[PDB]
Amino acid sequence: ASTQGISEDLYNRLVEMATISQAAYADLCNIPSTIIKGEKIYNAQTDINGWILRDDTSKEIITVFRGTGSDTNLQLDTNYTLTPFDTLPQCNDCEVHGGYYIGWISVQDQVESLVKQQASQYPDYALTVTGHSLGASMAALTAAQLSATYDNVRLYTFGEPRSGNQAFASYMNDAFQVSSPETTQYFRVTHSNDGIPNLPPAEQGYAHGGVEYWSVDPYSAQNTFVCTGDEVQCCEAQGGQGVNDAHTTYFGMTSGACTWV
Ligand SMILES: *[C@@H]1O[C@H](CO)[C@@H](O)[C@H](O)[C@H]1NC(C)=O
Ligand SMILES: COc1cc(/C=C/C(=O)O)ccc1O
Ligand SMILES: COc1cc(/C=C/C(=O)O)ccc1O
Repeated sequence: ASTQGISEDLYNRLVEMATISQAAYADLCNIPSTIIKGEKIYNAQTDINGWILRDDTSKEIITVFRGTGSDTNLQLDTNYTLTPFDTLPQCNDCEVHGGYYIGWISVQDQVESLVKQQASQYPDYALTVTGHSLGASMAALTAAQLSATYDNVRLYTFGEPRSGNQAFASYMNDAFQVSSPETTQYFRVTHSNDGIPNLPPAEQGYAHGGVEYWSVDPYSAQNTFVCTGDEVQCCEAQGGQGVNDAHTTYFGMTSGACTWV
């Protein structure tokens, strides 16, 4: 289906996670007041940047990754070789985008130790992972690993590439209850004709998982669509090309601009 309209509560949640993702490009400018900032995640070889955060009000530990912000990150973006996802031996025949797998391995020990430290102290909190574009694929690989280790794992992505093959997409669909929009814990958000959700091309053995939430302009709850099933539809049907204007700006927030309250 491609169903018009979402609730005000869900729209507010998508805008909150988009704000965190776009603020990750400018040292977390103007993130919600309900959030305590924890340790920085960083690797010098890959230039992967992220943070661990905590929202006591909503009882969640949030991990965010920045998208592309350097020449080194652009090199990762264009390594389209599929690589076995050996992080999860139980993910049968799962393969991931080769550049993003290097990025994930380069920060894995930091992410896992910092998440363990928070989860051990707040064992009833949910774990949420988010990011934009390259940061969205970093979030997907991270959330897959956490889902095998913890309860109540959630994933909000914005302008996400195809992160791996169909086996990886179906593992995520099962682990995140994607079979209904009423149960999903994986919200794969897209905007208008963003070109990045069309890369790598599906013909190279790549696939998306999750429920797609497609924001059409002008943006609002009533002009966001819920997209499920195998038909080409929503953002992917628009056939946008590459890094374009729609890619940069989600719910009126441009990466790193700090124009939000
Ligand atoms: C692409 O990434 C994979 C790991 O996921 C790596 O083994 C391979 O050598 C990379 N390709 C290049 C050209 O660096
Ligand atoms: C998956 O393919 C690509 C992804 C990006 C990501 C851009 C960003 O994080 O801004 C750029 C070029 C690509 O070919
Ligand atoms: C030009 O102004 C508008 C256009 C739309 C169109 C919605 C769509 O076709 O999906 C919605 C609200 C507006 O204020």
